[PDB]
Amino acid sequence: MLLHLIYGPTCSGKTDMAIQIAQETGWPVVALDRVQCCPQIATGSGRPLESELQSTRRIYLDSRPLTEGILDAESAHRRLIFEVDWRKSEEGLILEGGSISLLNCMAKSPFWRSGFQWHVKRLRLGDSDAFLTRAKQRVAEMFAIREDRPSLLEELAELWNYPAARPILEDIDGYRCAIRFARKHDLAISQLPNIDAGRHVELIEAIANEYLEHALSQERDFPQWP
Repeated sequence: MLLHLIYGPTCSGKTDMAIQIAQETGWPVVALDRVQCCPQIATGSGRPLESELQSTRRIYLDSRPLTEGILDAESAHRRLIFEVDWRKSEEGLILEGGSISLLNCMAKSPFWRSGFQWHVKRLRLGDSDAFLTRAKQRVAEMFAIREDRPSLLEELAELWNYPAARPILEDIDGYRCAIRFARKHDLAISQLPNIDAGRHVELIEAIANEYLEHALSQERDFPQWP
C-alpha cells in the first residue's frame, strides 16, 4: 500500500493537489493537521468547502470541541497510525497537511519505516512577496460571507461567548491576529464583521503576515523526508 505524502507550508495549494490525486484515484486524503480537527473553526483552520471537495474523501484525526483543546501532538500521531493502519488492505492513501509536530513524529517513528511505499512531495515557501499575494486571496476567501459556511470572523464571533475558548483562539494562527487587531482598534470581536472597507484591508493584510510567519517556521522546522 502506497502513501502519497504531501506536505509543506501553509499555502502551497496542498489540499487542491490532494483533491486532484484523490479524484483521479478514488483514495481518501487523511489531513495531517491538528488544528483542523475542530470543526467549529472549519473555515478559519482552513478545511475546504464541501463543494471544493469534489465528492472525494477528506479524513480528520478526530473531531472535537475547541474547548477540549487542540488535539495534542502525540495523540494525533497514535490516531494517524490507526487511521492508516486499519485501511492497510486498500490500494493507497493520500496524506496531506502542514502539522510540524505530526511530521516529525512520522519522521522519528518506527511505524512508518516499513510496510508501504511512498511518493513524497514537498512544497517550499517561494518568495515572500508572492506568498502574501496568495495568503491575502486565501484570507479574503475565509472572510467571504456564504450560505453554506460561517466565515472566519463569525466562527470567532459565536465562539467568543464561551470564555474557555479565548486562550485557545488566541493561540491558533489567523484568530490571534483577529483579536490582537480588534483590541488594537478598540472594537469587540462581535463587530469585526462590519469593519468598514478601509480597515478591512489591514486586517486582511495582517493575517496574510501572520500566516507568512508561520509558513516561515514550518519551513525551518519541517523535517526532510528519507
